[PDB]
Amino acid sequence: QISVRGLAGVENVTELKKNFNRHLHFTLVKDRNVATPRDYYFALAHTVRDHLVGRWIRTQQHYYEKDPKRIYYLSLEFYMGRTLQNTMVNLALENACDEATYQLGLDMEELEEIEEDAGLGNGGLGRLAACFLDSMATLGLAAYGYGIRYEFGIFNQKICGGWQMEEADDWLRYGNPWEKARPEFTLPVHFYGRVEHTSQGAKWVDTQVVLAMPYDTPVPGYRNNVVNTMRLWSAKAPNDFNLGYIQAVLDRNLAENISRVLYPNDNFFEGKELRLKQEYFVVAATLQDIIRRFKSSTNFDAFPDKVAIQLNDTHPSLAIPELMRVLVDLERLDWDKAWEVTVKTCAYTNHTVLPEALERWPVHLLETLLPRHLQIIYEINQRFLNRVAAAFPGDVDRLRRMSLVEEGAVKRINMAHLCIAGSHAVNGVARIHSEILKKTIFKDFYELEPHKFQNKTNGITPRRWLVLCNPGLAEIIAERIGEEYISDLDQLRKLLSYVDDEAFIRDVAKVKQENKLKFAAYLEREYKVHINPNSLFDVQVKRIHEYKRQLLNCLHVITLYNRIKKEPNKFVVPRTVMIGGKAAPGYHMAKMIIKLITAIGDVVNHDPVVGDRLRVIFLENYRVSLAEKVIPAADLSEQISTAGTEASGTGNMKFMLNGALTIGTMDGANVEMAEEAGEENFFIFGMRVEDVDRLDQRGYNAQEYYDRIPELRQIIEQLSSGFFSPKQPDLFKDIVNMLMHHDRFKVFADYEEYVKCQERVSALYKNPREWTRMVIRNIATSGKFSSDRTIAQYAREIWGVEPSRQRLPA
Amino acid sequence: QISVRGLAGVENVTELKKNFNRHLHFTLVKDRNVATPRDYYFALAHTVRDHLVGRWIRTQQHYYEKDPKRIYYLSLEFYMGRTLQNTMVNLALENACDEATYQLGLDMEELEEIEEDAGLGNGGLGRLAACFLDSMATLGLAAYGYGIRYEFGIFNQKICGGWQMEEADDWLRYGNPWEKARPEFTLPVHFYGRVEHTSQGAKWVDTQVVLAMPYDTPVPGYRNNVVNTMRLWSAKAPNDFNLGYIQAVLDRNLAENISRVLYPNDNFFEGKELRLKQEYFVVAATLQDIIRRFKSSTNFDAFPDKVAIQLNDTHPSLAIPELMRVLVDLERLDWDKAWEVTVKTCAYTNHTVLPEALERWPVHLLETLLPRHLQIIYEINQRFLNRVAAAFPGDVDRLRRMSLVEEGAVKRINMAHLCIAGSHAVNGVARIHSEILKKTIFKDFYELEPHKFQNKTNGITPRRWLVLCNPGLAEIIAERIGEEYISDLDQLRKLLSYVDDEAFIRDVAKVKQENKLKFAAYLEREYKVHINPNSLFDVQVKRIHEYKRQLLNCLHVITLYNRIKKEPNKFVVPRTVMIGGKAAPGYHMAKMIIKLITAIGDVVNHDPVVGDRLRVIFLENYRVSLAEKVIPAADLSEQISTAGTEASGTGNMKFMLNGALTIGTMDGANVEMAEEAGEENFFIFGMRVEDVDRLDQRGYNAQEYYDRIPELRQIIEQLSSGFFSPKQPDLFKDIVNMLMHHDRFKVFADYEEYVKCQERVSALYKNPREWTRMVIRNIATSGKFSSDRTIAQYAREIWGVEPSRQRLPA
Ligand SMILES: Cc1cn([C@@H]2O[C@H](CO)[C@@H](O)[C@H](O)[C@H]2O)c(=O)[nH]c1=O
Ligand SMILES: Cc1cn([C@@H]2O[C@H](CO)[C@@H](O)[C@H](O)[C@H]2O)c(=O)[nH]c1=O
Ligand SMILES: Cc1cn([C@@H]2O[C@H](CO)[C@@H](O)[C@H](O)[C@H]2O)c(=O)[nH]c1=O
Ligand SMILES: Cc1cn([C@@H]2O[C@H](CO)[C@@H](O)[C@H](O)[C@H]2O)c(=O)[nH]c1=O
Ligand SMILES: *Cc1c(COP(=O)(O)O)cnc(C)c1O
Ligand SMILES: *Cc1c(COP(=O)(O)O)cnc(C)c1O
Repeated sequence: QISVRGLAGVENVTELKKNFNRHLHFTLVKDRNVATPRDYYFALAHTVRDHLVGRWIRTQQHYYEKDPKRIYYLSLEFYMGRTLQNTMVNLALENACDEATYQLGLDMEELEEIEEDAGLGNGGLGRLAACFLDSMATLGLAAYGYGIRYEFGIFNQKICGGWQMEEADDWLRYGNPWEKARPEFTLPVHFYGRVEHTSQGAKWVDTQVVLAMPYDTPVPGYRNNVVNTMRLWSAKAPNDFNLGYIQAVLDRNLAENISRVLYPNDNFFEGKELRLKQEYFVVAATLQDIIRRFKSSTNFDAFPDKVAIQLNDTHPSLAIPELMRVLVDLERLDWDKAWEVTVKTCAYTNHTVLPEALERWPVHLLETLLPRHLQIIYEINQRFLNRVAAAFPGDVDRLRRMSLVEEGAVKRINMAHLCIAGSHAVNGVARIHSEILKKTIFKDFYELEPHKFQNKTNGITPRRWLVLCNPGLAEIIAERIGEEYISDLDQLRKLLSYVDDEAFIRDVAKVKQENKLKFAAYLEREYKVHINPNSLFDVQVKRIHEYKRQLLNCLHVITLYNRIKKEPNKFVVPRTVMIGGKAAPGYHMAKMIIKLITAIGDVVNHDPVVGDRLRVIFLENYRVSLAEKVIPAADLSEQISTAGTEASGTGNMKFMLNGALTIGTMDGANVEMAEEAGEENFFIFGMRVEDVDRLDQRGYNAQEYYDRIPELRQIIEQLSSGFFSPKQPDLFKDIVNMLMHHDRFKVFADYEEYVKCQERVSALYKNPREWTRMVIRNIATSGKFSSDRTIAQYAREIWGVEPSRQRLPA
Repeated sequence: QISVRGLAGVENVTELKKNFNRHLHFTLVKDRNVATPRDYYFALAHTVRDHLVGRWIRTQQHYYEKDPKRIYYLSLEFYMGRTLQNTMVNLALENACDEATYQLGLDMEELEEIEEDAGLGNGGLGRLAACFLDSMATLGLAAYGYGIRYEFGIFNQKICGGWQMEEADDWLRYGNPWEKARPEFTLPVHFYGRVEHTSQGAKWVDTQVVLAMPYDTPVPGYRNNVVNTMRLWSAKAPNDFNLGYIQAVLDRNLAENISRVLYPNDNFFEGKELRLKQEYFVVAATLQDIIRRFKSSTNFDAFPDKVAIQLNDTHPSLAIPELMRVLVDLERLDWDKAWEVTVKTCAYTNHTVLPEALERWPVHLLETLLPRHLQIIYEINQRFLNRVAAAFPGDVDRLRRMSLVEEGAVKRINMAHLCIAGSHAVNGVARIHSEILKKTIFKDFYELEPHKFQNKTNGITPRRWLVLCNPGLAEIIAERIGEEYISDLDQLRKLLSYVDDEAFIRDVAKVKQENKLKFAAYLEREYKVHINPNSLFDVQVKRIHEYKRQLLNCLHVITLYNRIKKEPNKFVVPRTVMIGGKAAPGYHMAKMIIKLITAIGDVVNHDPVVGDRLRVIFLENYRVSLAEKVIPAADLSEQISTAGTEASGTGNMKFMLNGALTIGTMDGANVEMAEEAGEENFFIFGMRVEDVDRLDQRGYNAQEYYDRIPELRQIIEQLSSGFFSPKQPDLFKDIVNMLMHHDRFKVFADYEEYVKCQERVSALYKNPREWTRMVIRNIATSGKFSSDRTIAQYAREIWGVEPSRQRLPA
């Protein structure tokens, strides 16, 4: 059909068809008379999977032969989404499979919709790991992703009566064709017990054992025949576990609960024991696997030359003391030598400055669950503080500020401090974020070891986020500059010479319209809701959180509604406001925000006077697969976090690459995006980080804005009086109270400039040609945000390895 | 290699090899450089499995087309054992696979030892179901086995310090290549709730729902291209289950625990709630599946003409009231019509007369868990008793004796009475057992409905129990009479004309010697224990239970030991006494018996004076795979249960078919075996059922035997004084006390005749030629004990269907 989707050769199509029929028969044990669409999806999945195996086996054999330095990316989250289309894209099998299935009388798109998302993540942090795996494979790095195979991923979100309802994500119900269980590589992990100090060294004894069984999933690079591995551990009880008889067998669940479910929190630390067990479980199994592979290549001096461990936030921070435990207690290295190896091996990536999101574990928890690790952490702290004391003699407050151990009600271990002390590199995820780290929360550390601090601006993979989800745009682009940009996104800059090209301007606008039509149809198909495809698609999709300020968006929507009701026969650019995202189960304010959004829609969407000029829709169950549908259809991307709170953001990059203009604050990567495209091509508004600090020093008083802005006052009175909740007048009292008395994110402070900026957006939308030319300027300068660029920087500046675009013999 | 193992054609061997390499690559994702023996086993299993699929699909399509009457065998146990070799045997692929693997540089026998036993049963009852499935497929019956897919089967038995230790049987750890999950056919099962009586009919509401997911396993008939299905249900929690959030997800285990583990009791009823849930779970899911298939063929009058439900004991007895519930409550049939259909559809098989083994559920349990079923059971009882009252006016005691409801401390439901009332056929499993049923426990029922009572003597499949485990014997037999006997065991009678054939006598004896050498080697391989292959192999393998009297065997062993110590230089036929079997975890006396056996061995096996003249070995972890090894190597089969307690026995039949002579009581099938071979060719001893009754009427006093038998007295004094337990003098006080004061099984009463009979056995063993001729007379008359004969009788006399030996086009 389209160029970028590969060739549909005569031989290959014939081959695909026979293997499809083979799997349907032998693998699924069905015939065309009883097979259902799901049966067909699996037949196709196994057929495509077969094409991965050969490359997968030789890639791993290749690394064994050449023995390059290995990169281990440790993360408690891998937000993978669907795998079928992505695999076809990277193997250049899309058109061939589309043709083969077509000839078999099947619609491949219909089959792709049957696959369950691998929702092993919460949002940005988990998606970043997924994009990174893709880029590492595309750049020929010998990388391995290590995590946990959660039986239940992020919950499926249902909206009932305008409220969020959660239901288990039983994603493995029908089986996972992509994974390969490797029970032969099962490893033991220890918990509890006590420490015994003998003649030579300490010993961790009387521990409870839980087995870690690995499941391997292939990670194909883009058309380079490289297939890396993502290894996820599953918890298994030993067979002598607890060994009345029946009860002993049933109690095995206690041990296996470790890999049962993903904690649904985003940017919020919950110090639960089960979460701590998950963190140590992944770290303990992974390190044994790493050391085993290292020895199968005694000389731990070369360990840092053959191994790089990247910590995705502090979740896997226990890798530092676990590595020390193994080297000191088991391998018998002297402390100093062990510490040198550990620091040169580990690197830490920070993703937030919000205090409530930082991991600070109570000492009594570590004391009971991991007694040996607590001792090692105290020793690390002692030696670290001696260094601080020697560098800043007499600065006693610095000593208490930098300590890994926090004193107070209950003593806690600051995992971020542990990571900085035990890593040779610490990085932020966007320039402004990395600078804030050095000026605020990690200032003392930066002054002690300035060389450790770096920046690695985030990125997204252009395979899934352009070619896969927006083939139409990928096609018209390839028509002008070729296909090389797919693995070298900087080439998009060549599109600048087409900004005045009437043919291109028309094609870009046509693709957007088609995407919007397709999405508008989807909304009626699976959700039954009518929308006007000619309206401006205003969307904000991301997890629900006060710092992301979905509430500011709500204030604007209500403002637009009140303005229409005031002057009904006045023309206004039609808009479809879409907001989607999940709220953590115990995050009350976040759940109230969801209810507010649906409540607004209930009023706005049924007001005769408004007509099709304004619609407010809440996108249910936002996840990777849904993102791939709504992002290509967006006109306006809402990135309005309070300046200084969104470390980077990545959804913002996905919208920019897909033809949507951005309205946002100078926060996270928004700053670099505007810098790349030019501020004139971005809709920037609101307080800058410096402005927020000035307001805090002075004291934020929301009452002042309420008193000076009539339109704002009206909205607050509508909320308090029950205008949006007739049957429950005080339903939103908590929201009004927070906004008026304890809003940490200054929603009112950016209200005026936001509304004004939104007016400028509507003004531009009225001029199709100029709107599209600005879009072209954005797409053309989005190259810097490819995760390929990000990974190349990690490789050269942190891991010490050179990326490669060389194909492997298939 | 050998004839009965099929042809090793040039084309097929080449084909097998390429498919083996294909699976190793694509399925297991490995190469010859990293593949382990387990990897090779799986490659072979998938290769053989492929040969089953084609036949499996067409067999099921065949039944759909011809729509014959369907046979549903409901059982909570299916003791399948290994599947690889059995599949090769039934498909005539053994020699081809042996050659193909040989050419690949692999030893197939070594690979077969890697497969885990599917130990979804406890013993005889579970093994009978497995043999039956095999015979039903071989006889072309449209049969389906329905049970539960236990995550953990019968526990693995370890012997530590002479004591039984139990460990979880994690048989699915490495995956099960034979099964095929069918999540698309998942069905809901209800529990708890309450009954609501509305205008039209009652309704079961407010129930808790548990999903039943089916897993299908193919059951190949012997070389007839028929492949039936064994469908096992697995418990799954609904996704809205219990829907803090984390806890709700973890609590899903509560619902899924239903299919977690097999209750390890044998001939003993344990009224636990979880067991009741398992029983209803299998019945509820199965009946919905049956009705669904029936409708896809409104006219329930023809239901009995298209469906037959066989209840393996009372475990699935809830099928009777569940069928009534569906027909009355859901289909809206009038009670009388529904009852007619139910009775004509159901048939019940009883397997014991021991009071402690009969299921008698407390009403309060049924009341809480299955309120609607309790009501239906009371109604059934009411109408049944009205019939009894009309047939035997004024006989009030008969009414209370026959009631389904037992009064007393706590009211209970007698499930056996429920089964008789709701079934058109009730059968025992051996002639003597079926007669005892009519004269004792079911006497009142027999007098009311004599036509319902039948006998169906048990049998074993000659495929697994001869061809598979003893190819050597199968071969020399085929050499003389051909291969037809494998599916027509009665033909073995032709071997009688060879009883005086010197060549045959020599071959039979040679095969036994080779089997014994192979087993003697195995004992040193996996268990490190030296034994003399020239000694008489005396073995008793079966679950440990007081009624089976392993204790009587122990008394004989000690007697032999004391006699040797008394006259050391006197010649005695060398013996290796082997006893094996598992004890239920909470069966104290059974665990003490195991300890006694190892204790005896500890003394006997290390006494210099005894030498290699006597050895006592306890066969650890007796299971199907071990039975296939030890039975072909046995010389003497111990079947010594107290007359009237072993309903039938099946191990006895396995020994007879494999060339071992039998020493036993006139109990169960032993009676018919001796009748077939001739009492002169059997070693019968002890009390007959009539003798046991006389002793009970008079009162059994063990003291009398102790006072009159010096050798017996000596043994009891050795046990009481600590001769077999130096460090723990009173260790066996419980055993001595039971034997002397409350032995329900009269061990002492059969001691004298047993020892005398054993002397006659030793006398015959000294004459190799005559021992072997008697063996030939046994093998030649074992034809009646083929489960093919048993199933043909069930088909014609109970299910109303004709068996067929017609091949299906492959
Ligand atoms: C799961 C979760 C909870 N919370 C809040 O944490 C506060 C301090 O523990 C509580 O008082 C409040 O009720 C919670 O909704 C958040 O802010 N974000 C979150 O993701
Ligand atoms: C601590 C934390 C950060 N992040 C996000 O990680 C993304 C990838 O680095 C950033 O772009 C985004 O700004 C962050 O808020 C999450 O999603 N969950 C989290 O718990
Ligand atoms: C599991 C089990 C228990 N028991 C006995 O049941 C008796 C009555 O409940 C108990 O007093 C005794 O301690 C048990 O060992 C048996 O006989 N057979 C068995 O299979
Ligand atoms: C009640 C019951 C019977 N049986 C056996 O079933 C076999 C097959 O019918 C018989 O040969 C044998 O005599 C019985 O004791 C068991 O194994 N477990 C049991 O719980
Ligand atoms: C890209 C992505 C995110 C991150 O979006 P932000 O707006 O940066 O928070 C979260 N969820 C999904 C499903 C995503 O695809
Ligand atoms: C045949 C068999 C049984 C039944 O043996 P009996 O002596 O009749 O009780 C029990 N266990 C296994 C493993 C068997 O193969």
